[PDB]
Amino acid sequence: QLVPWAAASEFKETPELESAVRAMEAAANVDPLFQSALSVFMWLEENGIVTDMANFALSDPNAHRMRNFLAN
Amino acid sequence: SEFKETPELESAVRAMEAAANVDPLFQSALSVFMWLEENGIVTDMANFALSDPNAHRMRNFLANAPQ
Repeated sequence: QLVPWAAASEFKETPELESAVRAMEAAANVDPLFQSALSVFMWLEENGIVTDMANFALSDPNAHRMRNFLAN
Repeated sequence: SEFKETPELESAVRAMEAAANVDPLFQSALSVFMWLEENGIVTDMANFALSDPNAHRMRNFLANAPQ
């Protein structure tokens, strides 16, 4: 289901990537919170902000600044 | 809120960790993924993404975050 998305993504095309995306879809099927996180995960990659967000999270380890941004 | 502790979760975490060990970019994505859940902002970020589908507003926030 998500293998074509993985193959076209910026992630390095490895057998581990392909098992990961499959496994994530299966986790999302049985847990809607994991599905919400998967949706964000894909949105970060599609918009090219994976490393930008990872770098931000280092500066905001408790999500304090992000949580206030999202709340407003 | 927290991920439901299903067998699928444990399988997904281990798969993601194995993909992250091979590819630093996937490790960055995994770190963000875990950071969202640890801090309880998964649904908040998912709702924001629905309203900012091209990440334009998120890009501006990240660009203006303190150095």
